[PDB]
Amino acid sequence: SWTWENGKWTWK
Repeated sequence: SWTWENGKWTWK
């Protein structure tokens, strides 16, 4: 899934 952080997406 994707990770939303402070207006930013992080893949993993």
